[PDB]
Amino acid sequence: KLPYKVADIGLAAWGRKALDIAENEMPGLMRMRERYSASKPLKGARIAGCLHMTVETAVLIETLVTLGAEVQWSSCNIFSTQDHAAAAIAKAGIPVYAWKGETDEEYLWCIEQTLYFKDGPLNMILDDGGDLTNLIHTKYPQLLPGIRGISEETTTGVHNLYKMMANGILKVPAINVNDSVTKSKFDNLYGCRESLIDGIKRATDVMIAGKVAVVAGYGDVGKGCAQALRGFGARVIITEIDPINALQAAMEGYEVTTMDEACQEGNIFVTTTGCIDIILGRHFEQMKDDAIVCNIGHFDVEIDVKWLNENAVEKVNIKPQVDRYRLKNGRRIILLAEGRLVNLGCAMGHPSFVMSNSFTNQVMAQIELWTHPDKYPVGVHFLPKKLDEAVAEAHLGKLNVKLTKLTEKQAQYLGMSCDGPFKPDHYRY
Amino acid sequence: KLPYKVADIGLAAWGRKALDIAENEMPGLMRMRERYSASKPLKGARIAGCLHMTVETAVLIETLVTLGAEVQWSSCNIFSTQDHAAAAIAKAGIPVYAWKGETDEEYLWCIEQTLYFKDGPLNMILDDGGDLTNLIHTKYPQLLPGIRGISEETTTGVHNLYKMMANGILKVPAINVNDSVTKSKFDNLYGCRESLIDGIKRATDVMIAGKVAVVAGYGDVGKGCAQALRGFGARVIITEIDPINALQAAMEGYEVTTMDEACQEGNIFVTTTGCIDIILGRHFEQMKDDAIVCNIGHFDVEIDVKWLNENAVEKVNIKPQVDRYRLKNGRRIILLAEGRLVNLGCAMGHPSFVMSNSFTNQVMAQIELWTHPDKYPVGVHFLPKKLDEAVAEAHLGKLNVKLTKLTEKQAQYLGMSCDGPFKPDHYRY
Amino acid sequence: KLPYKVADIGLAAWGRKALDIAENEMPGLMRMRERYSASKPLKGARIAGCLHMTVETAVLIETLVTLGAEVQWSSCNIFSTQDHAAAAIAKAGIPVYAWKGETDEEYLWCIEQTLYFKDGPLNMILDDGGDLTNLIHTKYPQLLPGIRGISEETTTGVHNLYKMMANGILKVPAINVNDSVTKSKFDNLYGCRESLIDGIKRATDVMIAGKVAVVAGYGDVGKGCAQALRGFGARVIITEIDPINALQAAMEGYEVTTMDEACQEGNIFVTTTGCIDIILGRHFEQMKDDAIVCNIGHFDVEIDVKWLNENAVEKVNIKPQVDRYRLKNGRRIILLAEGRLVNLGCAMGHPSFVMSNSFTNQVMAQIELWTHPDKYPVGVHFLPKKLDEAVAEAHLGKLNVKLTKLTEKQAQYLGMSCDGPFKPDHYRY
Amino acid sequence: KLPYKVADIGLAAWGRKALDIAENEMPGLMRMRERYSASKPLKGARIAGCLHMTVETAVLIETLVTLGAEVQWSSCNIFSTQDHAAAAIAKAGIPVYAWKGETDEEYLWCIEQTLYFKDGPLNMILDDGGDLTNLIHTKYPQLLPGIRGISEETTTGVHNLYKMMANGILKVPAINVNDSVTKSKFDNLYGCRESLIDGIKRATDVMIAGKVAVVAGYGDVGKGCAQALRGFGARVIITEIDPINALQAAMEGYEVTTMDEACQEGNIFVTTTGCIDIILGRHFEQMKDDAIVCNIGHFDVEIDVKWLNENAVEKVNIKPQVDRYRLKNGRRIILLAEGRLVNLGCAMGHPSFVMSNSFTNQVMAQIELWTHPDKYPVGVHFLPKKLDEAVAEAHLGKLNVKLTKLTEKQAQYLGMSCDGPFKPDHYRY
Ligand SMILES: NC(=O)C1=CN([C@@H]2O[C@H](COP(=O)(O)OP(=O)(O)OC[C@H]3O[C@@H](n4cnc5c(N)ncnc54)[C@H](O)[C@@H]3O)[C@@H](O)[C@H]2O)C=CC1
Ligand SMILES: NC(=O)C1=CN([C@@H]2O[C@H](COP(=O)(O)OP(=O)(O)OC[C@H]3O[C@@H](n4cnc5c(N)ncnc54)[C@H](O)[C@@H]3O)[C@@H](O)[C@H]2O)C=CC1
Ligand SMILES: NC(=O)C1=CN([C@@H]2O[C@H](COP(=O)(O)OP(=O)(O)OC[C@H]3O[C@@H](n4cnc5c(N)ncnc54)[C@H](O)[C@@H]3O)[C@@H](O)[C@H]2O)C=CC1
Ligand SMILES: NC(=O)C1=CN([C@@H]2O[C@H](COP(=O)(O)OP(=O)(O)OC[C@H]3O[C@@H](n4cnc5c(N)ncnc54)[C@H](O)[C@@H]3O)[C@@H](O)[C@H]2O)C=CC1
Ligand SMILES: CNCCNC(=O)CN(CC(=O)N(C)N1Cc2ccccc2C1)c1cc(Cl)ccc1Oc1ccc(Cl)cc1
Ligand SMILES: CNCCNC(=O)CN(CC(=O)N(C)N1Cc2ccccc2C1)c1cc(Cl)ccc1Oc1ccc(Cl)cc1
Ligand SMILES: CNCCNC(=O)CN(CC(=O)N(C)N1Cc2ccccc2C1)c1cc(Cl)ccc1Oc1ccc(Cl)cc1
Ligand SMILES: CNCCNC(=O)CN(CC(=O)N(C)N1Cc2ccccc2C1)c1cc(Cl)ccc1Oc1ccc(Cl)cc1
Repeated sequence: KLPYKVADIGLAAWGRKALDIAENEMPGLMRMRERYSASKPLKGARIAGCLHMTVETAVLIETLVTLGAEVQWSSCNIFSTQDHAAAAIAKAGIPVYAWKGETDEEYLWCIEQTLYFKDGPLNMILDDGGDLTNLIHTKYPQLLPGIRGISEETTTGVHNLYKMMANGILKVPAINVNDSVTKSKFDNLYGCRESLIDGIKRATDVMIAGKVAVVAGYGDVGKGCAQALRGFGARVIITEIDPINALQAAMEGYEVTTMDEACQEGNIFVTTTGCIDIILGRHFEQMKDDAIVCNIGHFDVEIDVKWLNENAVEKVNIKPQVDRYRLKNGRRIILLAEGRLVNLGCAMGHPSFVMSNSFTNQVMAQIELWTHPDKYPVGVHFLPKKLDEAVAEAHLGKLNVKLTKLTEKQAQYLGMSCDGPFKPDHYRY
Repeated sequence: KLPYKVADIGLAAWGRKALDIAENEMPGLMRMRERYSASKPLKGARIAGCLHMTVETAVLIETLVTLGAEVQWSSCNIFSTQDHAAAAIAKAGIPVYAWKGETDEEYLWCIEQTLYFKDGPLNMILDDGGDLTNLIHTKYPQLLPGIRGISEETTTGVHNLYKMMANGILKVPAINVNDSVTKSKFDNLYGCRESLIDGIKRATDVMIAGKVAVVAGYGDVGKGCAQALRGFGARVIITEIDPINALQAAMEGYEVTTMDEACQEGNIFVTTTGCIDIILGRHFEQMKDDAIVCNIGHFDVEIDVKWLNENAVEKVNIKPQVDRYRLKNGRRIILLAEGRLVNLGCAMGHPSFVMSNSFTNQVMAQIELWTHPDKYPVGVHFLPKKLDEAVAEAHLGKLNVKLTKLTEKQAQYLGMSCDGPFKPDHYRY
Repeated sequence: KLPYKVADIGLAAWGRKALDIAENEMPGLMRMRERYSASKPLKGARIAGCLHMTVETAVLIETLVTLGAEVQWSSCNIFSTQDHAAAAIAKAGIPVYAWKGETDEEYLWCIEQTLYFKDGPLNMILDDGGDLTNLIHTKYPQLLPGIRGISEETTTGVHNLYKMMANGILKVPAINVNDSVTKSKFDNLYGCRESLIDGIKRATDVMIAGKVAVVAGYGDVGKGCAQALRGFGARVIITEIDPINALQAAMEGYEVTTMDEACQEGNIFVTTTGCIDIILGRHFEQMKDDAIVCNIGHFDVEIDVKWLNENAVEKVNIKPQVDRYRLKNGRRIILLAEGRLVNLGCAMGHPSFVMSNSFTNQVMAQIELWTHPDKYPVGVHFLPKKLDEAVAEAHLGKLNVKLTKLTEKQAQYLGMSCDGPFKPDHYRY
Repeated sequence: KLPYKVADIGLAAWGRKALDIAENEMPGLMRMRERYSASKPLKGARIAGCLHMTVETAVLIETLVTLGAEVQWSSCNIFSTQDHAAAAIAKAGIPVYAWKGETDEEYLWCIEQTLYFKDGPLNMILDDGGDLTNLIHTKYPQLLPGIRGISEETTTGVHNLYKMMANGILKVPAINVNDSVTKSKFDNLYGCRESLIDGIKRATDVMIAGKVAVVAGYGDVGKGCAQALRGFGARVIITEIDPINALQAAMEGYEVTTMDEACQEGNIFVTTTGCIDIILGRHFEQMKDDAIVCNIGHFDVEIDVKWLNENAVEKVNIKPQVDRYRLKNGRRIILLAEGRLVNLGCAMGHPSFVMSNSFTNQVMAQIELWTHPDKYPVGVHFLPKKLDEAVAEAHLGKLNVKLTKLTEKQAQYLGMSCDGPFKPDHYRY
């Protein structure tokens, strides 16, 4: 068996430098190390993880080991791996099987390499997407009884765990950190607020101010995109199907209309609905010349890119992930990342600090399941709020934020603990 | 039995004028009238309501009557009644017992005058605070079996219902709208965002820009206040005990520190915590000369006003609800609304539009319990999300927002009905 | 001759309290006292001032006396006088002739009472509007040769001084502080940014967020109004005739269209053009029901109020300075301050801090002319930039702003003085 | 004589593609072409231009040719040339001598190749920096009499012209567009507001929100930077030596303190002062670990980069224009663009729209001097306001802004022409 398997393990030094720079932007993970490198709460844990092997992820991996756990890793996407990051981890003596440009077979193979450790099979699952979880349940059920828990941080993964639980397939308790506030806020709102303009600029260097940016959807992703754009002097127009979300947009002074109407006025189009058929041929045919069109929501189903390919009389590539289509009416459309996520194809994805919040959630989930099995029956569970609060608290230091502490008299008055949780479950923040 | 009892019935024309103006700012309620006047969904209902007899409440009252319900009213606070509003309601032929400046005996007496209608006792309760709910359960248990449902819009009322239900005292199904998105956002965040500065201005007419505003708490009230203040050019400093809220404030660029520290720097102080002992004497002794101190949170437990009264060298009234205290150190503290709600004592409370969201929620709850009893066993129930969205949709027309409608293909793709609910119960917005 | 002449000199105590509260918001004037109560740079000066006798103005008056000058005063408007402020000044032993509600004759008479002092005629003119300056040049030219200077802070006054100089009528050097940055920025942008929403709220208490506010003009007044409104969640629409100003608005994300178009969409209308015929009958006839219309620009020539009076089928007064007209089409228009300045009729005018900037400019001008006659030939002169900077610097303390100081090496490098001026004359800020 | 000299003429197609895209972002220039191609206002003109041979400049060049002028070009910086842009210009048949990576001898040689045209010497100078202007006056005085005019858009160029004129060296009428509103606002404020964060992101991809950004200087660059940063959720701290600018920052709610103080708190540092010694070693020794330090002001005199090179324990290159220094205290400083302009070394410079305003100003100046020589005696002249407004109007169409036109009654009332100028020379905007 291979001790690891990466593109080029000689990229380790480069990777190490990147990690040392990333560590400063990932205080939540570092705070965990500072608090648990001694008590080692993950001692005895054999964590098989399936998550984009990136620099940020590497910091997550080394955080787990510092907490006393045995860790074997694989990416959860065949292109997400940053080889110098994978090398660094491999070089550190941690079994990592990942590299940019894997084939479906290799991808599957990589996840299988992480199943058995030096002294036995995994006993913990840290997933992102559910692949690792499905592989075990479908192909290696013999290992389920030996697995103490599963932590999942994606919508897909959680949706999948629910179907499994609904079908009596799930055999391991799973903690969903996708819906924790610290995870969702950063992964959806803040993360995208930081990268949208970044992806659009690197792709076109266009001036934002003075332009009409139509943002389909006003959820967390949409909210952050709208906020970012507004911050640059763009007149943001929102489209929405949810009356509640629409009202929120209206209360911020954003015009809320339909795509069918806005397509005639927007200079920049951003989709964040997570729904199909947002921008279509009839919308394209109405757009102003050189209207920039991009998606930051769901994979590539929001924009009808196929229509552009089948109807444009021209298709000129300006630069990677930036294409300029000319339409039969003579107007050109500038499509980014080929209809895929603009912040991935035209930028570097989420900032490290954002990833720190998501991963510090994975760590919390891992510690919670590993040390409190007795508390979790097979099924999908939300991350305890006190743990979600612990994540945010772990990031306050870096922000040099002085958190106030309730006096015993105040806690009694409020009917809560000095250490929380400070909010009821239904609280929306 | 008096057909009603109001200060001076001759204020009806004035009240009627105020309501007419208010209606245009309360589309949610007007939408209900346009959509239900013909079908009379509240036909047969004998609704007893205990809610501040204001102009806004008046519009809610008449909306209930338009929907076919019989109505008898009383204010839920001895000072909250706007006589002209009550006068208009009384002249319209609706039994209303409320006037500004009631006594405790009169207050109780007013609620009692609403329990019995011309042709029988009430069968529906619309409450704000749980007074009416308690009065009946404790003093009129005999009337409980003929009451179909209860709707409550306040935190106190809801908590109360919970204790009741917990102890087996609750005998009528109740719907909590206090926690609905449309109600909470407008009642907490948007509402205060519109009035905070309005109150401070009327009280002092001071220049906001350039001042350091310390806002204790970053919940919805804090968020709304910090936003309002920042919009005016004031540097906002946040204090918080919850790491999640503190992190959110930090993400918006607000310095988050402790009051013990900010008290030496703030020009304006605003408490929105809902907790006691926020601004104490040790903070006062540190404040800059003429610091403006106000509470827009919990009644009067946030600011230690008692300390001021017992430690200041002077307590000079500047104008109603505005007091300038002089301390031993020679500096003066400008206290607003005597440490009570600044937007109530120094302003006109929540804008009509805000109240519309709260009250339209009430109408929804009333219609739900009256038409679908079968769906509500005795207990505290959250307003179904589909109705919360309907409250929001009802306000989109005035804002002239054009909501998008999912196509069957999109709805099927999204796994939701074209008419909602569009979000899961845990969605935080 | 009367030693003074005010409405009720028994309002002095009340006035004194107001001044003591205002003093904290007028650091620039107080800084002058702290720096010149000893050297008394105005010693020998007999300043006749014609400026709205308000609390803020009172602080200006007492600042001049502290600087060693003899001062006699009159308002520059028959309604601007705040009697308790006038009393305080009278009670202090300073000849003040003003009171709210003067007649044209009394108004004229009041200015004449300030011309001769205990030991001779005035020798300095501190004007606001030019009346005092015209009275002397037209009716008392015999006094011109004995007058050493004139300071003017209004557009009208300065425009007038230019005509006088163009016609060889001006006989005294005049310093124009209307165009100083500290004066203009506060008097136009900041001042109106602070009061617009204040005037609109006190008049209607309407919710700003979610509304479309059309702001005619994007100069300093327009800029501040737009900024204020945007800060509340209103979708601001701008109208402009200047391509440069319009472009600025577009760069901030504001839609810029014509009134002819916006009148169909605005909920709130604010005029700041300083031009006639902004909102007309054809605009009114297109407005949404209860559209709020107000002017914060020029006196009362921007809105065609006369049309409303001559064409409305109804005119209902909601409260002072707030009228609701009903049009033949059935829609109602809510007009504020009868077409006049909304921040004057529905609010308390400019905040004290704003007035502090304008007046600290008058003081600077007064000191400059009185002590440096040799530097000013008859004619209109701009306030030296170093003096304009001195005004801003005088307000930094209150703001607890730590201004950096150029090192000798930096000054030489920049080719400027450690003490300024720091900017060339054409610099726009 | 070479018809031109560019890196690789085979990059023309690429350059042509970039220009086509750029044109849509440079309406000002395209407006000139549409409005003047037929009348050829620059007919007979032999224009020699020395301006960064960029894609944006290319559009300016072709605009000049469309207006009937002959053109020969050279870059005004040995590194600013974008070869593909120069290739397109060369292929279009325009003599252009520029390529990235020139030497000092080549640079000089390139400007010389533009002085003589096929049928005679130049008669018009379009300069950016004053190089071309100096070269001719000092090395080619014989060509001076046949040169009708000069247009300069940089501060250095303008100051230079002033010294020249002062010393009697200037022999050709020159128009300064550096101080026009459209040029200055876009070149200083808007330009940097669009690129600052873009540069910081490409260099570090760091999370802006939650960070403390210290911006030294609050001029237009500082204003734009502070705005951009604040829009991203960063708490902005301002340092200033000018009390007026400092007061403006305070009015927008920015804490204004000294670098000596803020150096201990900033996560990001941005210098925009145009002054030397802003960030010194004593500041560095105080900064938080991994503080990002960058200059977007004056070339490289603002940050003491020499101190870093001589005092750091390490100087590790992270990527081009991004260096991580490690200090004796063990902390690291992330320096961008080696202390030079961050938006140039870590971004793509000013957006095309911004450059359009600068270059459209150039066209205006060229047309003015060529068609109205009689109006310009030898000397430095400001671009007439009416033309500055025309530059702005030329960009309103793309923004799809609908400017309002004064009626004769309004114009007569305002005392101005329906076509402007709409503002006096001292108006600051
Ligand atoms: N690019 C990135 O880095 C990230 C992408 N995402 C993805 O973005 C998508 C949305 O994410 P969130 O904002 O968190 O979800 P959300 O549920 O908060 O927001 C989606 C919003 O789009 C609206 N919407 C749906 N169909 C619409 C339509 N047809 N027209 C107009 N509006 C419509 C919904 O009412 C909803 O409010 C998801 O697919 C999510 O997985 C999430 C985080 C980051
Ligand atoms: N004035 C008005 O018109 C309104 C007043 N309220 C009242 O305002 C209060 C708070 O309401 P929301 O903002 O909705 O609640 P919330 O729970 O959203 O906000 C309260 C926040 O204060 C923070 N906090 C508590 N103790 C603190 C302390 N000692 N120091 C610093 N921060 C502290 C908490 O972490 C919490 O995030 C309640 O009492 C509520 O009933 C609510 C709506 C309107
Ligand atoms: N209410 C108050 O407390 C104050 C009132 N003002 C008054 O407000 C007015 C304007 O003041 P500023 O903003 O300082 O002047 P400004 O000259 O900076 O602004 C006027 C703007 O209105 C635009 N404009 C003119 N006619 C227009 C039209 N017909 N349609 C659309 N836009 C048009 C102009 O292009 C100009 O940019 C003046 O009359 C001034 O005296 C000034 C300060 C305070
Ligand atoms: N990076 C780019 O793309 C651009 C760079 N610039 C350059 O940026 C610099 C400044 O330009 P602007 O903002 O237009 O000038 P400005 O004069 O408007 O701003 C400079 C400001 O820095 C302040 N300042 C000077 N020394 C200071 C010190 N020692 N400490 C704190 N503050 C100090 C001044 O009071 C002044 O307000 C110039 O060198 C200019 O040429 C201009 C446009 C674009
Ligand atoms: C270099 N820093 C990389 C940080 N990113 C990661 O570690 C893993 N991430 C997360 C991420 O950055 N984003 C933007 N996600 C959040 C999300 C939620 C829901 C649906 C889609 C997405 C996309 C991630 C996710 C996906 Cl689908 C694909 C690649 C990913 O990693 C990289 C790797 C290299 C680069 Cl140059 C950029 C990104
Ligand atoms: C004149 N417009 C009146 C609109 N207001 C109403 O109808 C009833 N309201 C609601 C309200 O305006 N606010 C600000 N609430 C929301 C809230 C939630 C939780 C705790 C405290 C509060 C205070 C309300 C509530 C309370 Cl406790 C006391 C009085 C009230 O009415 C008035 C009546 C007259 C005037 Cl001049 C102003 C207000
Ligand atoms: C109570 N604080 C009063 C502060 N105000 C003053 O001292 C004198 N001011 C200045 C002022 O507040 N504004 C808003 N100006 C600026 C301006 C510039 C150009 C054209 C019109 C205006 C109106 C002023 C000007 C005019 Cl025209 C009429 C009255 C004035 O005083 C008062 C007096 C009482 C009250 Cl309750 C409010 C205001
Ligand atoms: C690719 N887009 C290029 C647009 N830029 C240009 O055309 C010429 N510009 C202007 C510019 O973009 N900026 C940011 N200036 C404005 C300014 C004013 C005062 C002092 C310094 C500066 C820097 C410009 C100026 C200078 Cl000093 C050096 C290079 C320049 O061009 C490029 C060329 C290639 C690239 Cl990849 C980026 C920029």
